[PDB]
Parts: sequence; C-alpha cells; structure tokens
Amino acid sequence: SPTDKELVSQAKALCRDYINSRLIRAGVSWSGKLAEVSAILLRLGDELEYIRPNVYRNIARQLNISLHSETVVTDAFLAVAAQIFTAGITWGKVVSLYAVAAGLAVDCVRHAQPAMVHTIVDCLGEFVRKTLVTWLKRRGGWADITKCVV
Repeated sequence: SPTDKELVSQAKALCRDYINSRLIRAGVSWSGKLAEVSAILLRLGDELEYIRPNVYRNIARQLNISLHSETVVTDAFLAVAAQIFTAGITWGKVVSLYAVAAGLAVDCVRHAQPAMVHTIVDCLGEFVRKTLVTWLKRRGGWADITKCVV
C-alpha cells in the first residue's frame, strides 16, 4: 500500500533507469521488485516502438522539435502527456508516457543537451504526481505492472 510520495519517487527512479537503458542502447551514453518493473517497462516500451515505429521511434521529428531548449522540450513533453491520458489511464498509456520521455531524452543527449534529461525526469515526476498517482495506488502500485505480461 504505497504512499503518494513513494509512488512519485519510484516513478522518477523508473524513468531514470529506462532512459539510462535507452541512452546506452542508442550508443550516446558516454558517461528486486524495482528491477523487475524496470525490465517489464523496457520490454513493453520496446514492443510499443516495434509495433508503432512511426509514432514512438524518432519522437523529436514526430513532434517537430527543432531547438532542444528547455521550454521547447518541456512544453513538447507536457503537451503529449496531456493528450495521452485525456481518455483514461491504462498501463499501456503509462508505458507510452515513458517511451515519449525517453525518446526526447535520447534526442537531447545526441544534440549536446544532456542536462535536459534531469528536466524531463522532473516533468514526468510532476505529471505523475498530479495526474496518475491515485490510479497507481488503486492498482497496488508499480508492482502491478508485472501483471502486464506473464
């Protein structure tokens, strides 16, 4: 029965881990239950990019991002996050939120804006806190994502 504070802290730690996996895999990272969740998240995110490459691969081009400035990335992330959930919350939609955040973060890092990753993580953290946290607690928390596969 996690608290809202813990759920948000885990949301940001899961974001950092997912992003770190993607940066390392993209080749631009030149620097228990939780690990289970991270592996599921990466798996479901990858499946999303596999099935819908035109939407989740090349996030920056999809959103028409030219400058990787802090206001552009933050407004791009928030505007997509708002549209993702307008019709309800599901685990698949949460996965899509992380996939958008990581696609943006990879593009920032490739364009000499690695400082932006901290901002993306904070934006996802605050969006979860204000939009999703009560739904997560009804599911039993992040561990419920293990029910998204077998």
